[PDB]
Amino acid sequence: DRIITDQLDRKVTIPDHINRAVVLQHQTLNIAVQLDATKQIVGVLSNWKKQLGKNYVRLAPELENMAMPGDLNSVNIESLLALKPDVVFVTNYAPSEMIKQISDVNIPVVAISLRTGEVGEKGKLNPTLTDEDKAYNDGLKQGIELIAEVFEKKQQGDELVKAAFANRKLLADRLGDVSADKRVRTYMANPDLGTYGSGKYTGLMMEHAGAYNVAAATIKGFKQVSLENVLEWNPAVILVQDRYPDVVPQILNDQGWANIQALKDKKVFLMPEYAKAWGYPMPEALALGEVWLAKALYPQRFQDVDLDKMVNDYYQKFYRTSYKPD
Ligand code: MOO
Repeated sequence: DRIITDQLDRKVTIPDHINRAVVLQHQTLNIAVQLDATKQIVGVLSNWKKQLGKNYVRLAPELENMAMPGDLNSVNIESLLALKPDVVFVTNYAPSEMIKQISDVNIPVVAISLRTGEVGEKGKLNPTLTDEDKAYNDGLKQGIELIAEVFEKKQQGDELVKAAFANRKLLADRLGDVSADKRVRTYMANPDLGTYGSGKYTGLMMEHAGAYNVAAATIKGFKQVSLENVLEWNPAVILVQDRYPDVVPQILNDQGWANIQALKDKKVFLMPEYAKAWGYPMPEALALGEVWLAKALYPQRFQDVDLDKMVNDYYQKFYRTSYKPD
């Protein structure tokens, strides 16, 4: 057996090889797909299509007939035992009762947060972080490393970490003169007036591409806000996650939103599939997503940056297919 330390700082003993993992978190699932580890998985969170988007199955068709013995915050132990799993990956904020259900039937559990940060916050859905940039940078690298070790994908893990961060220098250099008063005020609109505030990767993706998350000063993590909040914030640009494409026509056809600066300016954009401004960092969101948003908002600073090729090279390497725009 092997002992690892997971992202809740739990020491976990696992078999020397894993071939029957159950992955109850979409972030770790997308990593495992990019580590070419799916033949070693036999169940996944039951809300995988919602959380990954309806087109995710294109990149991992093997997910379609995958068993679903739990989701992010619940598990069905009788369904889970029939799969004969050798490990379950859970999200960092999985309730203690759920982790205990799985530990009580002697199946190892590995909690993934993709964040370091303050120890007392490691289990919290919406953390308070004194250095969120460092916590998410180091946490994405530590997380990818951990998932790759469990699946014995070390070399591809190392390549995935190096790819995630390969463009950060370009953006730091090209956008280093953007002052706080000029940074582009941007808002992430999720279904049902949901947004992300502080302690999340969303605002980091915006910062690295010369923008600022208008909600992050007053909202903590992922919350439902009111229409009045968004009118007050009056963002210049509204972004929608690719997995929730219905949110764009919703906003565009909603008279209550019409006087917001982004509406008036026709700056309501569905982000690409790779450009995940999610509450958790994903390697493609750093590598490709931040470059997309930087080019969208400062096109005249990036004309030499062939993003189509960057995206193709990345997709052929980690998803073993081309990118397909929707
Ligand atoms: O799907 Mo998330 O919780 O926005 O990373």
